[PDB]
Amino acid sequence: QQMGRGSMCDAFVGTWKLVSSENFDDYMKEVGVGFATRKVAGMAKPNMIISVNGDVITIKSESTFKNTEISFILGQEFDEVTADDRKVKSTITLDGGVLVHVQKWDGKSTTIKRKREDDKLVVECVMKGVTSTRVYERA
Ligand SMILES: COc1ccc(CCC(=O)O)cc1
Repeated sequence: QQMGRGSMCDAFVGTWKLVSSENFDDYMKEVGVGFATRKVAGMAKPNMIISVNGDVITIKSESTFKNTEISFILGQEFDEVTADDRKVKSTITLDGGVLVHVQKWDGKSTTIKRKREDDKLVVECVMKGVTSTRVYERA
């Protein structure tokens, strides 16, 4: 093998730590997360590790609430067990410079967008009319 080329998704690669969150409780309520799970999930300050190997992107969340890991190819649906224990069908695409992650379950949908802004990685979680913004910094 040879050394492969970079990609635009390289802007997301690295080790990230959650530094702020807004409206996450309301997001989780809109998603249907129960009280005890919401309270514990809302305290977490995960690290998030993003890596790329060929076509495969891996997003690992290391958390005091729940450790999750997804590996995927852009545009190709996969099964995901979310930190709050939903079993969802997920598709992640790159639209411009934004990773757009759609999760489908039980006739419901939620979208998680991930975008670089200055030195941060901003995550916006959307369920119907409810948005949560989560900001990560380099660890
Ligand atoms: C409730 O557990 C969750 C659900 C959604 C997320 C997406 C936002 C993020 O990764 O910071 C994280 C933890």
